[PDB]
Amino acid sequence: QLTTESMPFNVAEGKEVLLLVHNLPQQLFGYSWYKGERVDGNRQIVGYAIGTQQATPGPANSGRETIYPNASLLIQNVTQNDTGFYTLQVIKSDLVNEEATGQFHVY
Amino acid sequence: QLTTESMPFNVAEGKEVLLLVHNLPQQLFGYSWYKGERVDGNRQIVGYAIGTQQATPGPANSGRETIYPNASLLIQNVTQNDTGFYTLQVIKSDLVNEEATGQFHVY
Ligand SMILES: *[C@@H]1O[C@H](CO)[C@@H](O)[C@H](O)[C@H]1NC(C)=O
Ligand SMILES: *[C@@H]1O[C@H](CO)[C@@H](O)[C@H](O)[C@H]1NC(C)=O
Ligand SMILES: *[C@@H]1O[C@H](CO)[C@@H](O)[C@H](O)[C@H]1NC(C)=O
Repeated sequence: QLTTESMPFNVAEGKEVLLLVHNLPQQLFGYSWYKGERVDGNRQIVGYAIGTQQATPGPANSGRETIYPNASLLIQNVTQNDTGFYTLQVIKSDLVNEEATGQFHVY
Repeated sequence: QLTTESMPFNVAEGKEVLLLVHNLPQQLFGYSWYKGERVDGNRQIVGYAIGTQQATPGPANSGRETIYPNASLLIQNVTQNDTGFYTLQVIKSDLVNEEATGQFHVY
């Protein structure tokens, strides 16, 4: 049910892309975004804690990424290296968590 | 830094194994264990929420697994099909999370 949608899916080099998030579970503690197809701390872009309303960069943050309170992710000034897969994890209040994988293509 | 240790590493069929967790981070929301080498909600054994002090089974829970408040995981009555990889994820309060993959061998 949890899914992502890239706006736009095909992104011109140097422009921006917004990863929209649909069907968020109801009771959430926070969000974590990753580069790639896997939840992997070594590739985490950002973590967002809902109660403190706080965004914290992970190792893959480049200074171009913004996360919003509804879990959408904005990436500015995209490069060819940003192309491909991104994985969102949402942390539910029972710690039985959910993932969704999105994608965009820079040309 | 976060590591697991199988106690014992070689486990006789039908006996039990305790996955000890070392180097846990200080500020945490909870823990999640998975069967396999990936964080994947479809293979989640258990989620443990520190604030409500509650364990919640995931799809891979079989009734044989117990998680402790220090994140250690006890699996009773192992079979040869249980051998291999298990993954712990620790959810930090800033949502910059950490993983460790452990392993044991059933003989
Ligand atoms: C994106 O690139 C433009 C043009 O170089 C620059 O003005 C802007 O600050 C950049 N944005 C970020 C977040 O670095
Ligand atoms: C999430 O919030 C952003 C920023 O306000 C907004 O642009 C976007 O439409 C929202 N997402 C959804 C699915 O409504
Ligand atoms: C975690 O708690 C369990 C149960 O009290 C204990 O057996 C185990 O030794 C603990 N793990 C560590 C690393 O202290």
